[PDB]
Amino acid sequence: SESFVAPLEKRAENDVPLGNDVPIIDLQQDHLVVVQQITKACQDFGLFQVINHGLPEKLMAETMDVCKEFFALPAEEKEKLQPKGEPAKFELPLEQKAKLYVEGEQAFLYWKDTLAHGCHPLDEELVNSWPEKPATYREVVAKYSVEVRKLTMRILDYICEGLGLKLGYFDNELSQIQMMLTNYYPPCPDPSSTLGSGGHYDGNLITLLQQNLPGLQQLIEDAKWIAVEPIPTAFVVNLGLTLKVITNEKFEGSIHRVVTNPTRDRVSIATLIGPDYSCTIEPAKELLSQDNPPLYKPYSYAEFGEIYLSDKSDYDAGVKPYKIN
Ligand SMILES: CN1[C@@H]2CC[C@H]1C[C@@H](OC(=O)[C@H](CO)c1ccccc1)C2
Ligand SMILES: O=C(O)CCC(=O)C(=O)O
Ligand SMILES: [Fe+2]
Ligand SMILES: [Sr+2]
Ligand SMILES: [Sr+2]
Repeated sequence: SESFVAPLEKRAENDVPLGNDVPIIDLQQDHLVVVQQITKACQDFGLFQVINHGLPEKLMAETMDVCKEFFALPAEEKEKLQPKGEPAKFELPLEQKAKLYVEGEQAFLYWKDTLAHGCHPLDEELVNSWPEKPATYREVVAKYSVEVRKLTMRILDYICEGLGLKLGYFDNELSQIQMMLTNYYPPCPDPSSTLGSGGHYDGNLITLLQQNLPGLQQLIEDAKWIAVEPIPTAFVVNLGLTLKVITNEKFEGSIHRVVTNPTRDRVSIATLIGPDYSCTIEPAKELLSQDNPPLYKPYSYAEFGEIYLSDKSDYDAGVKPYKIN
């Protein structure tokens, strides 16, 4: 279908090499070693994996199971999450009730269905707006949401120590939105022409990604793409464009994409943590000086969000209007 054909320059080459230099960070090393290894990965790559991360492996497996079970539901059930008979778009206002979403660039569509909902804070109103089926989705994903948030806040405090910010710097308005995106990539008859997910930064602060199958790729120097090895019991940590700005580019944001597969489907679980739409984003004043002048002026997260979700002329189109010095 023409609707899914990516522009020639954005098409993935067939043989992308494994990223052997993707850091795999054991969180059960000594505290300072973990801080140093995370700091180095954040400065150099903006993407790393965490293992022995304290989130139950059984819960990771049960969550991947119920997410796969959701995408196996019949059309009559999935229609209940399609407002006015079609998938929702990633556009503001981005509601926290569960919806199925379509995504692309303005023009082609990504070879992807995404279930998305808010996860924080957990109350009856929010969980009652989640999928009704499968029966155990709400029970399992409520537990998963809380555990992934706990691990994310641990990683943000490692990041604080690495940067020389006070512990809890991000335990406020900067992390108040937790969007869980369950991504379904069905088999594609022509992977040479399509993308599961176009190249992007995550616009938010930090993302934890759970995957068990290949398809995730990262952009490194000289327009080189590498493959991010799936470790089913690990989380991939992607630093967002918001953290790039707050660290005044001391940290890299992760530019990543997902390629399609001709033979098998793939489910990934992305937990996108970041600011409320009411937030003002700027480089952390604590880190600035005459030697480290701010590279961004303060901006509205809502204003950024509208650009980020619409303009894909460049990976950092969202923050281009706010660049200074
Ligand atoms: C693959 N796409 C990318 C990343 C996830 C998915 C959907 C969209 O990202 C979002 O909708 C997030 C939700 O927090 C967002 C929204 C406004 C500002 C900052 C971040 C773009
Ligand atoms: O499916 C994946 O591995 C990546 C998902 C993603 O990048 C996203 O949802 O933002
Ligand atoms: Fe992403
Ligand atoms: Sr429909
Ligand atoms: Sr309901």
